[PDB]
Amino acid sequence: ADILPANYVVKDRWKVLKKIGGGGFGEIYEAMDLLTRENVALKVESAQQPKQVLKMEVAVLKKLQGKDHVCRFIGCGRNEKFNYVVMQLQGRNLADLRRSQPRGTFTLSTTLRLGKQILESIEAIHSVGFLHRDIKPSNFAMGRLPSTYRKCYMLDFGLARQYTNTTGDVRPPRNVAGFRGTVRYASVNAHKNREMGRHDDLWSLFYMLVEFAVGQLPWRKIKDKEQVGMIKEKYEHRMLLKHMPSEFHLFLDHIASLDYFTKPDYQLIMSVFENSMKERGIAENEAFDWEKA
Ligand SMILES: CC(C)(O)C#Cc1ccc2[nH]c3c(c2c1)-c1nc(N)ncc1CCC3
Repeated sequence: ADILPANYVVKDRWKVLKKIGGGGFGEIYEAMDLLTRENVALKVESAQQPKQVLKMEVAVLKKLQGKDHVCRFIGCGRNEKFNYVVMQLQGRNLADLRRSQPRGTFTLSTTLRLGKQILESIEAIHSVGFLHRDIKPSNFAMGRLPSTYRKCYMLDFGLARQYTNTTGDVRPPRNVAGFRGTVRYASVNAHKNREMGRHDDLWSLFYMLVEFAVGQLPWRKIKDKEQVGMIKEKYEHRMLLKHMPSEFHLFLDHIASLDYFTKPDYQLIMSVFENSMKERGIAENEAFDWEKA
């Protein structure tokens, strides 16, 4: 029931090696580029699929070309059986890398430097008029080249939504919007089925970095969406920072001040990470936790 069988060739050029990801809305393959001779990521959507989402993912990926933390766009197309996009192949995701660490915790020096890169990628997608709406560790992957192995890449625009109109204006929010993303790193706004904003992507970043540094979130054992929302709604969030750098209280306070309409202060949040590093003498050139160094 896979859309492409192994050794299937797309457009006489990309040869399927194996499936590397799957879900309701399509599949991702590692393929060999019979022209450039590197391997690539080949993401496919069944032609017959009711909700056609790939066309928007490709539009977002093309808008982001030239930005750091973005896969290179190789090709796309359309035929009677499937839509596809070919993109740069990336490596290990941050969820797998976090689980591989002894206590499921990154050093502050890894956490803060990933934070800078993820924040850059969030501002980037926001700058072309889209919300990601499923910011989570498994959607960020480290590079797999000498030129990219300390670079973090933003994946999966499958749940993204344009928050501007044709003419650059902020769109009206729907009075109710069904939150369809991952429970653990969802904002209290998303839990309430409110229209998501730029601030909700930065809430997801906040929860990710607490989990990175501390090794857990208070609700991690609870999978039910409506229970997790009720736990978050009451949780004293300044408790989450007990063992985090104090400069995180600026980040929390800022994103708590934001609504759907307000452009976030990305530079305020960047300065939290940069001041946290400077305080501790963390350098940018440091080993990540998962490297031999
Ligand atoms: C078109 C766009 C940007 O929206 C997308 C997307 C995308 C969704 C789901 C995915 N699952 C995986 C990947 C992936 C990508 C993946 N992608 C890449 N390029 N390298 C490596 C991997 C790791 C293997 C698993």
